[PDB]
Amino acid sequence: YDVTEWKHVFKLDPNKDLPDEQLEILCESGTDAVIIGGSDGVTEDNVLRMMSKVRRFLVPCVLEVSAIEAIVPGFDLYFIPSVLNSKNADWIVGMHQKAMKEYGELMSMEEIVAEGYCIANPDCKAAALTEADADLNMDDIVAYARVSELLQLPIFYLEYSGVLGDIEAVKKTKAVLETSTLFYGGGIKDAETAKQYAEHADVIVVGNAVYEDFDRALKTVAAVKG
Amino acid sequence: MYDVTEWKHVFKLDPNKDLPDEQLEILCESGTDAVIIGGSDGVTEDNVLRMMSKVRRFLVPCVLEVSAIEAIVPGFDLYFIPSVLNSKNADWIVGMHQKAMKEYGELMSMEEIVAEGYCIANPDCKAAALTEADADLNMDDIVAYARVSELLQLPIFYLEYSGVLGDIEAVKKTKAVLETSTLFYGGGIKDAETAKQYAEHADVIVVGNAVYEDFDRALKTVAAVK
Ligand SMILES: CC(C)=CCC/C(C)=C/CC/C(C)=C/CSP(=O)(O)OP(=O)(O)O
Ligand SMILES: O=P(O)(O)OC[C@@H](O)CO
Repeated sequence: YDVTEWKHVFKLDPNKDLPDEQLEILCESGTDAVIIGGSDGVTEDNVLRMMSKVRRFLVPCVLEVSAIEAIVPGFDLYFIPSVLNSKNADWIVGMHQKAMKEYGELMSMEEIVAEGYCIANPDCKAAALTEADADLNMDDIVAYARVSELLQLPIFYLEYSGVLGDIEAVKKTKAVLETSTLFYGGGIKDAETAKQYAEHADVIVVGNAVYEDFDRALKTVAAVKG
Repeated sequence: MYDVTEWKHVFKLDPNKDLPDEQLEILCESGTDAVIIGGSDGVTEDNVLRMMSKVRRFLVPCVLEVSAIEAIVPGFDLYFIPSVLNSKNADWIVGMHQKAMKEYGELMSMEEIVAEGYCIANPDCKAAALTEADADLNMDDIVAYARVSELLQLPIFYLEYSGVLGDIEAVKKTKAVLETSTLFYGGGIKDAETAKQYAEHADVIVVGNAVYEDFDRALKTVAAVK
């Protein structure tokens, strides 16, 4: 696996229900990965059930860890978020230490990847939970980008949740990021918007839209790889 | 840049104290692999400066361990930016690094920087009060902090005990789990034999305050490790 060659990804939420016909269609759309997310309140049994539903298809299935209890074996990849702009140590390192203290063994039998998370949308569920200073200036965002690239993180995930983020903030971030792979998530609900950001981000993430209007989020893939 | 993986012994100097006579010189031509300018409480831009001009003339690498942004001085071969993995204050984990990237970005790109995973393991010292470190830890805690250090990609994991010698057994176990980063052990080393004993597991032993209390004896630690 190599994220430096991805262009598009779907982020599903084990918390919501998706008709299996649609789950099947996404896995076989041409996307580069299907990431199982879950901002919060995620249950182990929903992750497990999803993992078994997507394991058959060839696309790499990724687990985005957000709760120790939700760790489940069987995924091709494991992404460990590290919220860089959190005012709380638990979301940067703390929760990460409790996890290694508890599953340090199983955390050697998988390909794990650290993501430098930058939550730039101040009004979403994610920014409230992590006590993130999510209201940032272009120069704040770019500095976090820098940090991530200093700490050397395979990924810098610029996160804007349910809203489209500033295309300029994305263009610059990309400019400082020499080694990290920039992921952009936030408001991409169609081919038009997918194209705009894909031009600046290495990878664009499409989640919510999948639930809102499936038919049209499906076009984000062809829109950036067609 | 210089490769710390090839190092074994480093001397750590306090810019807020100066060595008598030709001592800085003997120390700089001793056989040490690097001379680190660090410092406690508050370091000053004036002290760092005076040190930097003094040590930069020798072939040995000189390093600035950036404890405070206000002491960021140009002229060093390397800058160690530490993240205190066990701190309760996000400032000490990433908050500083982002400040420096926001106020001194251009200076950053033109210097060779290295992130170091600090783990303050002595709950009774300046450093721990200063960083709000959850400094009371069993080998298990410490071992887990080192695995976070590696997930996070940090090239160095600094296990620090300050004024006291650390558990020889926490050193061997952390050395154990470290697959791809260098183990710096700092703490209470003031002689050849104690030096000899920690060099068995730590990749690098740091010798700090012992050069002020007993120069001639701190100096023997180099031979005792090579
Ligand atoms: C347990 C461990 C090793 C580390 C802790 C992991 C951390 C820091 C998790 C928080 C990451 C979050 C909430 C990301 C946004 S998910 P989303 O896009 O799904 O948000 P939404 O549900 O749509 O509101
Ligand atoms: O919520 P959206 O608008 O889909 O953005 C993707 C999101 O889930 C990234 O964390």
